[PDB]
Amino acid sequence: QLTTESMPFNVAEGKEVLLLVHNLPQQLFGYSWYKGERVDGNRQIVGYAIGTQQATPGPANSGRETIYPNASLLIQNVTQNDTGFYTLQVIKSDLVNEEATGQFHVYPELPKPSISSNNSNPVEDKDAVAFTCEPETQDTTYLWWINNQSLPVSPRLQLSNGNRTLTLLSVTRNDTGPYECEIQNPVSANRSDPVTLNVT
Ligand SMILES: *[C@@H]1O[C@H](CO)[C@@H](O)[C@H](O)[C@H]1NC(C)=O
Ligand SMILES: *[C@@H]1O[C@H](CO)[C@@H](O)[C@H](O)[C@H]1NC(C)=O
Ligand SMILES: *[C@@H]1O[C@H](CO)[C@@H](O)[C@H](O)[C@H]1NC(C)=O
Ligand SMILES: *[C@@H]1O[C@H](CO)[C@@H](O)[C@H](O)[C@H]1NC(C)=O
Ligand SMILES: *[C@@H]1O[C@H](CO)[C@@H](O)[C@H](O)[C@H]1NC(C)=O
Ligand SMILES: *[C@@H]1O[C@H](CO)[C@@H](O)[C@H](O)[C@H]1NC(C)=O
Ligand SMILES: *[C@@H]1O[C@H](CO)[C@@H](O)[C@H](O)[C@H]1NC(C)=O
Repeated sequence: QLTTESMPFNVAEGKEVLLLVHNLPQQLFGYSWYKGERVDGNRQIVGYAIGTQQATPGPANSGRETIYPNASLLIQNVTQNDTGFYTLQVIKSDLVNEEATGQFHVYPELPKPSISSNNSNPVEDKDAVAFTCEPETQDTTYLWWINNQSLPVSPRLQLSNGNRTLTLLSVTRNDTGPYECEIQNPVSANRSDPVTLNVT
């Protein structure tokens, strides 16, 4: 049961991903890595022939891919477009083909976000000011930080636009504190400048 493992599963842009191979048969004739779930000649990335110990790039090669004698495929200077499935073809000594599949995801290196307010001078007795992390990004998870702690879940803490927008239904002067926003993707995360609440 040939299997493939992508180490790491998630990779930031510009780094490299190494695909490992397990349960490799004892008798082998050659390997081949193809872009996509289907073994097709046009999608061949690289091939290796144990008999002649020759490694030859395929039509889909871009110079960033190298094949090791242990069937491991190394891709350097990865990019977002590389996110997809990869299939390994193993040719046994008897030339009967055995296939396997693997995948990995590429994610951007997010920047520190920013916060904007729809009201800059909250009314002390009550107000419905709204906060939002403006630099919207895909497949990102938003976290709101208040007073150096996670937001206390309460109905007064409304959320919108998924939860990229945080609205305090009823503000109070006791709510004064540092307001900070974080974005985290499967690979990286850091926070924004803490905004303050104005009252007197
Ligand atoms: C395969 O060979 C490369 C280069 O020596 C190495 O980095 C990698 O860990 C090896 N993988 C396995 C499963 O042996
Ligand atoms: C990585 O890819 C980018 C875009 O082609 C290029 O500008 C950069 O020089 C490459 N870096 C390396 C070490 O190959
Ligand atoms: C930290 O923020 C800076 C600038 O916004 C950005 O270059 C970097 O990708 C971020 N690093 C992490 C681990 O989130
Ligand atoms: C703007 O701030 C005021 C403060 O009371 C609030 O009533 C209103 O709902 C907010 N509108 C938006 C789009 O955030
Ligand atoms: C408080 O702020 C610091 C950064 O200034 C941060 O490292 C720390 O995790 C925060 N503490 C809590 C409980 O969130
Ligand atoms: C924000 O939206 C995401 C959607 O997956 C959810 O997982 C998360 O629990 C939400 N956070 C809050 C405080 O509602
Ligand atoms: C505000 O915080 C102070 C802390 O001593 C507390 O005594 C007071 O009851 C709070 N007022 C309201 C309206 O929550």
